Amino acid sequence: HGSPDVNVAMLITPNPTIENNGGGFIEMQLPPGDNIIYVGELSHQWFQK
Amino acid sequence: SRCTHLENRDFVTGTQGTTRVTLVLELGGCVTITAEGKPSMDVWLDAIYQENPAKTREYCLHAKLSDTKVAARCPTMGPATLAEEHQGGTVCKRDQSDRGWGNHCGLFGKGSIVACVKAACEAKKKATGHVYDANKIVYTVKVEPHTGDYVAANETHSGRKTASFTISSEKTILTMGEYGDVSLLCRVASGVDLAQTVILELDKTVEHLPTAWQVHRDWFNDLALPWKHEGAQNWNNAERLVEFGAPHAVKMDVYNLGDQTGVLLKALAGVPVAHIEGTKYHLKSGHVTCEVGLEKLKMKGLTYTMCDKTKFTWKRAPTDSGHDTVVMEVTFSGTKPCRIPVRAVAHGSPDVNVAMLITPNPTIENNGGGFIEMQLPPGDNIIYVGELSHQWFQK
Amino acid sequence: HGSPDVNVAMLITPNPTIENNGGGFIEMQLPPGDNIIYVGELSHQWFQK
Repeated sequence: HGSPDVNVAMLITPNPTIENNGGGFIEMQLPPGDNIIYVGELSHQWFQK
Repeated sequence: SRCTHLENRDFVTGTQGTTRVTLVLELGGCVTITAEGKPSMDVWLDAIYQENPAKTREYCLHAKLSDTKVAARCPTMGPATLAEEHQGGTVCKRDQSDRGWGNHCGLFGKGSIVACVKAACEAKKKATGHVYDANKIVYTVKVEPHTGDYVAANETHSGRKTASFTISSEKTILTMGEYGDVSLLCRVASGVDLAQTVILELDKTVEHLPTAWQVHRDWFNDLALPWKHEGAQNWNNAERLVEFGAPHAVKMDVYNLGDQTGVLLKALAGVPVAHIEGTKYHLKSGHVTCEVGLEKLKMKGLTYTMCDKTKFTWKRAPTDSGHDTVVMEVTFSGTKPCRIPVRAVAHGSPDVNVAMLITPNPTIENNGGGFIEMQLPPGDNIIYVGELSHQWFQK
Repeated sequence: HGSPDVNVAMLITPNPTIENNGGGFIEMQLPPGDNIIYVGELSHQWFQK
């Protein structure tokens, strides 16, 4: 929250993709505090910890 | 936004992770809640009242006296008596008058005399007290989403919702139109203690007076006026408004102390007013703490394209809100719906956006949008709504 | 009031029942303070003391 330029997401799921019959589940780690998760233009507030 | 209508306004802000917010709402106040990724909300305690509270005593402010009767006996004839001396609803005084041949007695001496009057109360001259039951008192809370539409105080915002709370029903879930659901947990037990409160009512139909007062129970119970229970036929201590003159021969005058309303009103100056609306007895001052759940709220218009930067004009130029924020309203002549490209820069630094928006994701809908409230740093700034600009000196 | 999970009613009337031609009167003891009495979904506020 406040620094829209720095990506702070550490992905556990490798190269997330939407296959013809799968994909979509993502697991990631975020730093403590208020963050906003973006999947393209889709967004979600997230307070970590 | 409703909160912009009053001077008493607070701003509550939830940061990253903040999903719940605890507020202390006060009658006459208003709270603007803002939170990252959530549409902003205006919340306020609107009323505190109880319908048909229990009545304690009724007091009489102006006695209506009638049917004065006097009985007198000569010095050797024994006690004077009247049937009224034993009836309720009469005030009597027994005394002795000087008698002799001049007023037809055989002896010159003291003779028994008794005078009585029927005592009632003038129509609409009562002062009645009412007491609250914490279990029946209702607290009304209103919520209004920030929709980018400005509505004046005499107008009704279509998105405003109302929630009522009693001690036995502390939680409500409200559906804020397309913004999602908001949960409200307000605890009436956290409200005003009413043990020593009495709502005093005179004649609520009098035009140049408040309809009620909030007074202390001990003061009310000590009023030196005739009193009775609602429903009772007669008054206790009616003698408090009646005086008897010294007797002379076979007569004794009865005096009425007049209307005590003026006397009471002097005592009531400086006492807080209350209000009665039909059967509802309202407090005009009070507070309650609520917990607001924001997790189910969603913003509107995030996937619209940006509005054409060339089609904005000012309907209401930027103006000081009185809450250290700037309010304004734009008109858009392009195709709707779309996101409004708003920003502001400090004079001399065109690269840094310094605008902190109160209004969430400003958009021009097919039939709304355009009102924006923001905060700017002190000094000279320039507000931009696309290519539309406006100078603004903050402070 | 505030603890909907704990039953605080101490019944004087044993196994209250509605018979074909009787039942319905109940006498109970409650702890001091604000309580809510429930007879199924029927409820009633009760301040004890």
